Amino acid sequence: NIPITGSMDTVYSNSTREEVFLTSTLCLYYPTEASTQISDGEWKDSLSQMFLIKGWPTGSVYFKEYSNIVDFSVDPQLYCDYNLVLMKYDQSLELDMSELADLILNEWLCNPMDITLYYYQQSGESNKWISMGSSCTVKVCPLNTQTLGIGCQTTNVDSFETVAENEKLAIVDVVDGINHKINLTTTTCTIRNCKKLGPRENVAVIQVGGANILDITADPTTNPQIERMMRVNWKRWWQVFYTIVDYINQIVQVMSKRSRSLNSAAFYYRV
Amino acid sequence: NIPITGSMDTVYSNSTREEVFLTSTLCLYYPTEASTQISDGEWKDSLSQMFLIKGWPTGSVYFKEYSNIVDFSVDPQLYCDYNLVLMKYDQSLELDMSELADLILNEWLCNPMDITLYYYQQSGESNKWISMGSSCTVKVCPLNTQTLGIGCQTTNVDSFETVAENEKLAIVDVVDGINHKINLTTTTCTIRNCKKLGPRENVAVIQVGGANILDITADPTTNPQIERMMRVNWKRWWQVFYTIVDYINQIVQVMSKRSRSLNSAAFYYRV
Amino acid sequence: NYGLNIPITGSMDTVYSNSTREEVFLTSTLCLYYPTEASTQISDGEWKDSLSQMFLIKGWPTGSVYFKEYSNIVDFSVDPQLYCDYNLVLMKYDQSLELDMSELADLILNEWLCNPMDITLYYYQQSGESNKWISMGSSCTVKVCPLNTQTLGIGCQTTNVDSFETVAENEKLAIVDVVDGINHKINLTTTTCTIRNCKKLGPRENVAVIQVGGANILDITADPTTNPQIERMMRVNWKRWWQVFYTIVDYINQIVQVMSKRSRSLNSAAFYYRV
Amino acid sequence: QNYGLNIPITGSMDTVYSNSTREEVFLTSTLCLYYPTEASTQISDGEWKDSLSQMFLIKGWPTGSVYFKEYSNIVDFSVDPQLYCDYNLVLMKYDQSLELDMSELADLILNEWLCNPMDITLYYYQQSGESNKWISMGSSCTVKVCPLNTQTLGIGCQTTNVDSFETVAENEKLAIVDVVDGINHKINLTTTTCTIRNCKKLGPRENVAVIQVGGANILDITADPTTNPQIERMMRVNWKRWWQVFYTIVDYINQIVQVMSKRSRSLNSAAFYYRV
Ligand SMILES: *[C@@H]1O[C@H](CO)[C@@H](O[C@@H]2O[C@H](CO)[C@@H](O[C@@H]3O[C@H](CO)[C@@H](O)[C@H](O)[C@@H]3O)[C@H](O)[C@H]2NC(C)=O)[C@H](O)[C@H]1NC(C)=O
Ligand SMILES: *[C@@H]1O[C@H](CO)[C@@H](O)[C@H](O)[C@H]1NC(C)=O
Ligand SMILES: *[C@@H]1O[C@H](CO)[C@@H](O)[C@H](O)[C@H]1NC(C)=O
Ligand SMILES: *[C@@H]1O[C@H](CO)[C@@H](O)[C@H](O)[C@H]1NC(C)=O
Ligand SMILES: *[C@@H]1O[C@H](CO)[C@@H](O)[C@H](O)[C@H]1NC(C)=O
Ligand SMILES: *[C@@H]1O[C@H](CO)[C@@H](O)[C@H](O)[C@H]1NC(C)=O
Ligand SMILES: *[C@@H]1O[C@H](CO)[C@@H](O)[C@H](O)[C@H]1NC(C)=O
Ligand SMILES: *[C@@H]1O[C@H](CO)[C@@H](O)[C@H](O)[C@H]1NC(C)=O
Ligand SMILES: [Ca+2]
Ligand SMILES: [Ca+2]
Ligand SMILES: [Ca+2]
Ligand SMILES: [Ca+2]
Ligand SMILES: [Ca+2]
Ligand SMILES: [Ca+2]
Ligand SMILES: [Ca+2]
Ligand SMILES: [Ca+2]
Ligand SMILES: [Ca+2]
Ligand SMILES: [Ca+2]
Ligand SMILES: [Ca+2]
Ligand SMILES: [Ca+2]
Ligand SMILES: [Ca+2]
Ligand SMILES: [Ca+2]
Ligand SMILES: [Ca+2]
Ligand SMILES: [Ca+2]
Repeated sequence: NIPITGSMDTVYSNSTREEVFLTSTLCLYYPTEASTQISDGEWKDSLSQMFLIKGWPTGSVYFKEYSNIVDFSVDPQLYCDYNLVLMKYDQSLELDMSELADLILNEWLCNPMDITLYYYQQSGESNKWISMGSSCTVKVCPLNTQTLGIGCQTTNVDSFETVAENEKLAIVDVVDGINHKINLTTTTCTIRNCKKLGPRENVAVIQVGGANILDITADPTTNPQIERMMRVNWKRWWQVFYTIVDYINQIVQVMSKRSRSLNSAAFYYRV
Repeated sequence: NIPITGSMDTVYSNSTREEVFLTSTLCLYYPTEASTQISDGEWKDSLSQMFLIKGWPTGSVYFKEYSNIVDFSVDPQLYCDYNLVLMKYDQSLELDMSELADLILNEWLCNPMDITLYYYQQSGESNKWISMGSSCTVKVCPLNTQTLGIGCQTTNVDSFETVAENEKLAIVDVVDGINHKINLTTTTCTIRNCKKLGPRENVAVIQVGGANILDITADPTTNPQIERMMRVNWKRWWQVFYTIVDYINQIVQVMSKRSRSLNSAAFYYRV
Repeated sequence: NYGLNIPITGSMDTVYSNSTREEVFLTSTLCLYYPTEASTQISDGEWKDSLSQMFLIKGWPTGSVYFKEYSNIVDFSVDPQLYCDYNLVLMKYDQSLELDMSELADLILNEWLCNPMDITLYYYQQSGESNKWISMGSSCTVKVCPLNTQTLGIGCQTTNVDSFETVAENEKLAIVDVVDGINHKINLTTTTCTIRNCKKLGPRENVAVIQVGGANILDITADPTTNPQIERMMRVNWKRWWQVFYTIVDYINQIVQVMSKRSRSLNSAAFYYRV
Repeated sequence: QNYGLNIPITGSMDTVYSNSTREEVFLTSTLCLYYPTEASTQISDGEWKDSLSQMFLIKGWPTGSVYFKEYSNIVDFSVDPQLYCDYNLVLMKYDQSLELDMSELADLILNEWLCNPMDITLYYYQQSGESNKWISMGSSCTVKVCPLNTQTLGIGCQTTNVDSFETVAENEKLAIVDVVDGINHKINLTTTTCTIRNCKKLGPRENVAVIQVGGANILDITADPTTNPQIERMMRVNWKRWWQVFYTIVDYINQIVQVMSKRSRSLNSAAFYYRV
């Protein structure tokens, strides 16, 4: 990063809202029960026409339905330029909802893990292991300096310490600085060693249900309410979508253009 | 575009080949008979590795099969950042190959036509009508200033002068200045009035078979040869792919990044 | 040691003059290479004598003109020996021979330096864009298997030749290119077909390839981007071999004016075998 | 690099060249031994190539830097002898009555010949001068020459009666035939099995050294009768055992290579004259 000098007297520039609405795309990820309750199917076209009033051209809005939160957690591709994630809260899904929110909101640099050969440590605070799949049950057996289990026997998977069971997505943090042996169902689930970089400006999460419960920061001490974790009450999905459409300017104002020299190619819905 | 002054003694910048290969995607479009002759199926991954040797990241190369030339001709969507189009020449497909090459190689600004109602002229030299679908059969009837057909009755479609039949794609040019009544088979084909902007520098077409026959310029007088219309003799598709991979530096150098502000969203494959 | 390091200073105003002499042969020699189709259609056998008699009036003394007769393009591609000084090669175009004609043209029109390749023992690479592998013989089936850095075949198992990848099958001549900098394990029928690691020096200009038939299809440069039109890549249009030979004889002064007797080699081979 | 031009080279005479030191040619070049098959038969072995390569390594030549190209016998090797190699040694075993065949083979592989083709059934030929010969190579060459006077009428021979021709060689796999320089000749030889080429002699070939293993000095390579030079590359050694001969060659290989030199035509310096 080179320095960029700037005066403190230059006049504020005009509003760039129209430029960004003409140049960018918005995409909404909502659960299937939304469409089920709406009981329609001209509704995507109607909402596109409705967005056109707020100033998003006809092709700018992309509605990507997903089955439900736990099933969408498994490797979410956010094919867009401004991402909204409607997220219906149900009791006992708190941790999984938080996991998904952390995953998409935060920028991660992930490396493959070969569970069958190497025992993996965690470098520090920012490192986690993310396991995604149809059913991930990661079991961890910590190891000594001589590679012998403590609280576990390295060859008896039954004595291992389970930290996730049958979960589509698990973000495990273990004690940093200790080698571990992992048992995860290699045919089903894929585990990656990831480091949390800064935040992802592209995505916003609209919790639809209950109290302020999302905790992106795995640290117990800090529980910061980030601006992109919006929340709203609901009884009717039509009311939720009308709320979003009416207040779309505020939402995209909260979000901001993504900035990262990525290396993994993937499909994007850009103009 | 505002003026851009420049000095004639600026030192040449360092090469950007590494940067562009690190921040772009190469985008191969090959016929299905290619893979059938290959008789393999790790070959996509193997070619990705052989591209990684040349410099591209592991996922930056995207392979897209297509059925055959006309079936690709209908709706060419180039879902990626540097497009190479392998194109096997066989006899009697000269004009459809040329039509496809022209359509992908030039930028078109274009909009629909409601054939059943209006009469349509053509603005000038750079204004064609592009018909795409399962089976296009344009049948045109020129009119007079009095709105009576010449060589054709305005009502009797049987007297209309057909200018293409049963083609998946047709880039039809008619006399520029005469109101034409069109019949086209609305079910299995759609016709859109299109105007030709500057070149689409993002694509490059590699004719695999025999001699130079592509004539993208519909004008008889001019038959220019463009750097992006490559031609390579062949007997084995493995040899074709190996030549392309080895000389990819030359190909991407010949090709340039796109420059056109689109008003439409689409699925690109970027990094 | 021809002192090929010091510059030669010319002058830009003096003069247009004559070339003195050179005493290694009484005069240059012209040298046709035609297919047997020509003889069969001509249906003669004093015709070489007649063609020599007609070159004599063009100004070529008797012993200077020689004729060579190859079976066809593929059978000439194997070890094309140019035993001679001004070589013309009449290549009758036929459909599906486009790549083979291009192979032969790229072979003879350019000056190759070839090393041996012991396929059974070692893997091989390609140093740069100018380095090809040239395989010749009665029948070549070059199956390659590229290996990663760890000497593990990618897309192929080095122990199973069936998984190897056939870049060219059953060819009399194959100028095969593979991705540069990657080791390859090669497999070809060593009894019948041999292979060589050949780098491309500059162009050879004894040879004029006269495509007798169709359109401009010769692509000597393996680069897909470039497709140059060399002056020696001639293309004439034909109905009858008498007309073809008569055109060559009539215009032979231009044919040799566009060539150079200098770039000639001791041995008649199409490459310099450097062991 | 200014190829294809004769441009003079000026050079100081009193230059120290204290940097100049011995060049280790063997670290890069490739030695290349040709021996008769009876050598192998007497040796009665089959890792002797390996043993000699190991001994060459101990002299200094890398493992892959020595080739052993067997040849059946002198006559069968004489036909189209192609020495595509970087330092050729040829162990010619001498037998009585093979004097001229050894001499002509040695001439062929010691002198660089520039060869034009010939069409015997179409043209008459005359040798330009001292440096020109006709090289006839094949399974069995039988050259019959009919000299022709100015009126194209044969002398000592009828132009049509091949039988009256004057045989200059018969049943020879190699024949460097020299005739009167300045006389047109009509040639006759068995075109299917033997080829003949009009060959000028350029300078010497320095890539090749010929160890005569047997008798006295008989190699008169110069077709002139007056001059009988002894080129240093025409080496000679007595013998009673092929193992002894091979050990001698391996022991003294450095001196042999000093006698030899890099092929002049092979270098880039000869790029546009007659490069090979
Ligand atoms: C982490 O722990 C699980 C729990 O055991 C491991 O599952 C085990 O996987 C192996 C290989 O897939 C199974 O081996 C099987 O053995 C039977 C006979 O014992 C044989 O018929 C099969 O062909 C196969 O070899 C093993 O049964 C299976 N264990 C259980 C309880 O089903 C898992 O492999 C561990 N993770 C890693 C990375 O090894
Ligand atoms: C910015 O806003 C002011 C006030 O509305 C307007 O006068 C000006 O033209 C705007 N800037 C541009 C570039 O249009
Ligand atoms: C500058 O160019 C040189 C080429 O010699 C290259 O090695 C170097 O990496 C380049 N530096 C940058 C920053 O691109
Ligand atoms: C074209 O003509 C056919 C036959 O008269 C008719 O069925 C079809 O509807 C016509 N299409 C249009 C667009 O007029
Ligand atoms: C050079 O060649 C031409 C060819 O016609 C000849 O007329 C001329 O006399 C020659 N030069 C000299 C100095 O004779
Ligand atoms: C080529 O492959 C065949 C099997 O198809 C094998 O028998 C042969 O030895 C291989 N050639 C070489 C030189 O290894
Ligand atoms: C050796 O030294 C001389 C002068 O001392 C110099 O001209 C020459 O270039 C040097 N050559 C080498 C190979 O060092
Ligand atoms: C050599 O002589 C024989 C004997 O008559 C003859 O048949 C043959 O044609 C002669 N060779 C040539 C090249 O004419
Ligand atoms: Ca335990
Ligand atoms: Ca979870
Ligand atoms: Ca941790
Ligand atoms: Ca927390
Ligand atoms: Ca078409
Ligand atoms: Ca009509
Ligand atoms: Ca027009
Ligand atoms: Ca044209
Ligand atoms: Ca394979
Ligand atoms: Ca071939
Ligand atoms: Ca190559
Ligand atoms: Ca080319
Ligand atoms: Ca003899
Ligand atoms: Ca006689
Ligand atoms: Ca003589
Ligand atoms: Ca003598």
